[PDB]
Amino acid sequence: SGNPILPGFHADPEVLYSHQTKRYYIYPTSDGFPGWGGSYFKVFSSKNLKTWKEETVILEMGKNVSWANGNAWAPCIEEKKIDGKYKYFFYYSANPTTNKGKQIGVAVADSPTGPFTDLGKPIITSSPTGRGQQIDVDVFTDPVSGKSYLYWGNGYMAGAELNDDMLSIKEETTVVLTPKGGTLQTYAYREAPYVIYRKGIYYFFWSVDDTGSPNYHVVYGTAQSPLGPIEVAKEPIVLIQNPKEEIYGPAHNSILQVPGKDKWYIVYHRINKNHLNDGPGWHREVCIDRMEFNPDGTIKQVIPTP
Repeated sequence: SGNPILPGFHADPEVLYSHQTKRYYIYPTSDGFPGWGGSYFKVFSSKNLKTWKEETVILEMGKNVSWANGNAWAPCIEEKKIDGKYKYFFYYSANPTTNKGKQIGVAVADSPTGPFTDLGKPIITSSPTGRGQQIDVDVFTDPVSGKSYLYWGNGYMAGAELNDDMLSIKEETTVVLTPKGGTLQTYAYREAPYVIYRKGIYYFFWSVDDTGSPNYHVVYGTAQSPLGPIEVAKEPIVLIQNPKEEIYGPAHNSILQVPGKDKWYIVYHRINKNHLNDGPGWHREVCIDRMEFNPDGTIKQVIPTP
């Protein structure tokens, strides 16, 4: 049967392998709500990446987040081992009670299933371009330096180095990374940045077009540094729709590397085939597919499975 791997309506998935519990975890947006009204985050766990189990709700706006009142979207997570104990840094965006536009916050836990404790305030509350939105946060640790970075943005892509405690960015390090040019048919930047490292190369994934469109797709670029500049790949489409297999708008991806192996998976959402003209933008489902690297370092276009 394969895809979707998560039941019901879920989107914008983040994927993690926990060296603490030796299990895989997916942290999506709770979808199925009009105007992306989901106000809480779920966690789904797996031992094998085939069978997925829903765990407890980790964060609810208002209840667990004093500054936010809803629109809990598109989280990311980082697992670090510090002084022999595993720590989790969960970043997300939400609507503040001030209604001053979406903001990015951070919650911490000692387990990938929580309990998670929010900082008490957002950590990113303005655009480095003056435009776009402060959403679609991603977190990455540079394996070369050990430095951690946040990436984010709708309309723009930005990156900044995180402070040692992971609770704030170093404002002076902020770089506007937005890939220039492109079209809705190629790599025009919309949102959902995702960053990985493999064999000396930094890979930058992002989504093109709108989530309610069947043309919602993943593209990539590379750099020799976690803060770019991003060189868009000659052939940049990683994942695009396959209407002949009823796969529509497959994007807003995350990337899983199999622990201690050069085996990679792309985790994304797609528009549920029964909702193409019935709220496509908020009836999405989480999928997984293998992602292979060519000998030269380029990414082989993912064959999405129905």
